[PDB]
Amino acid sequence: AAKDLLKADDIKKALDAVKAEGSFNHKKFFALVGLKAMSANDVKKVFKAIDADASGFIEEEELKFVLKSFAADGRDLTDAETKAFLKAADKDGDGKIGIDEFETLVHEA
Ligand SMILES: [Ca+2]
Ligand SMILES: [Ca+2]
Repeated sequence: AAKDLLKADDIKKALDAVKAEGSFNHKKFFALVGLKAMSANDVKKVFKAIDADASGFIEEEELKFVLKSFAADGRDLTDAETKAFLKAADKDGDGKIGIDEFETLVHEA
């Protein structure tokens, strides 16, 4: 459901930059899409979407399908690509990326 909030071309540039099988980075991808500077409000709303299960948290499984809201079958993480997002979005090593953690990494991307 984040397709209406964004763009379009912004999703075609980030995915075209990481479509490879292991070329995803979390900083270059989100940096191109535009979430880096969207508005903390519409950002907490972007995360609310990343939370595919409704646990106010981004779990590793969501990280794999993190691009489903932008494309139902858009990017499909390769596993190693998921080990990058998790090791780049989790610092406390809790296995869960809350908002401040998510809106902090997405904005600093
Ligand atoms: Ca979750
Ligand atoms: Ca965390």
